[PDB]
Amino acid sequence: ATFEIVNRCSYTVWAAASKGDAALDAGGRQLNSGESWTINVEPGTNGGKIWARTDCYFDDSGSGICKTGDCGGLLRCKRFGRPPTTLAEFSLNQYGKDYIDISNIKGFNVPMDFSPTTRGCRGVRCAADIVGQCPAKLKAPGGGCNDACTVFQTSEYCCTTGKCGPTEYSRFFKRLCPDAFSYVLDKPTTVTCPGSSNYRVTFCPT
Repeated sequence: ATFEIVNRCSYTVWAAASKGDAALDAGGRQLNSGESWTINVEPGTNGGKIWARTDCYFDDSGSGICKTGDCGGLLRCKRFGRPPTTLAEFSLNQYGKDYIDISNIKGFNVPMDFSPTTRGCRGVRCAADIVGQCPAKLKAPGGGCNDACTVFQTSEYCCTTGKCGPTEYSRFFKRLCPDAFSYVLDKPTTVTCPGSSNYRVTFCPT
């Protein structure tokens, strides 16, 4: 499956793509404002994620640091990124169907549209100014808007026991982005697409 990753932000981002225990495609790449990076994701990939990283430095070996979304200091991500990260999430070819969503469960750093480029389903978007409106207690000094599990480490925010309800903090993300997951047991905003669809992830779509 092909994912076109487009940076419409006025600032550089370092795109990242991982399924948690391995890179997807090259795993990461710099995207200056306006640049597009097309990656190939193996059919059947379960639990893949694409995200933006901001304010990165990398040396000639591809090692360094990012202020949001850092994946163990690597340009080419093999693991998931450090919150806060707006997440494009997907599982492909699951009994004939693809499943996609956007999630704020690990916070928000960059606005994002996640849309199919092939027929049969709709896209999702979280493009509100979540960082500008972020509750004071959730603001990440390094940049972005942390989720409340990252900040407070409670069973209720992290849904540790598989029982948890919405919270003042989850309702903040949900009010600004109704079509993204705001907490672990949120009413699902997952979109079912035809198996083997292709996609585009656009940072700063508006």
